[PDB]
Amino acid sequence: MNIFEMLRIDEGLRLKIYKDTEGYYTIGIGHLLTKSPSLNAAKSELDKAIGRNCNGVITKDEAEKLFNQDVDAAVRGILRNAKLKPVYDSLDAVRRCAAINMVFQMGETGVAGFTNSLRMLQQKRWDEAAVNLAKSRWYNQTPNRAKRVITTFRTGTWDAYKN
Ligand SMILES: Fc1cccc(I)c1
Repeated sequence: MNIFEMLRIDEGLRLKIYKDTEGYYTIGIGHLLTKSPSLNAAKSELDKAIGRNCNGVITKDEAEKLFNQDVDAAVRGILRNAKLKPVYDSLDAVRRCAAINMVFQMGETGVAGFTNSLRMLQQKRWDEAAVNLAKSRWYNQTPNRAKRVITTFRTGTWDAYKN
C-alpha cells in the first residue's frame, strides 16, 4: 500500500463529472473542479485542467494524471507550510500517507482547525490523537473514510485498507 492506492480506495474512479460528498462538481479520482453551482463553470475548469475540450468526460489515463498532480500538490503544500511540515517530518511513512489523505480531502485550510490533533501526532500520542481527530465535522460527515484514516494514524499500519 502507498498513498496512491489509499486515496484511490477512498475516492474511487469516475470518468464523468460527478458531485462529491459536499455536492461539489468533481471528476476522476476525487479531483475537485469547482464549488460553483454552475456545471458550465465545472466543465471550463475540466477543459483547462486536461488541455482539451472534454464535454465533462475524461479517460482513465487523464484521471490518473490529474490524480498524480493532485497528490503531489498536497505533498508540496504540506512541505511549504510552516505548521504542517514539522509534524509531517516527525511521522513514519504510513502515517505520512494518512496526513496526505487529509490534506487531499480538506486542503491546508480544512486542516487548520486540527492544531491540537497535530500536536498529539507530533507527540506520538496515537490513541489520544485518534480520539481528538474524531471530534470533527470531518469525522461526522465522512465517518467511514475518517475511521480508516484515523486507524492509520492510530496504528501506523494499513489494516483499515486491507480490511
Ligand atoms: F500536513 C500535515 C502534517 C501532519 C498531519 C496532518 I492531518 C497534516
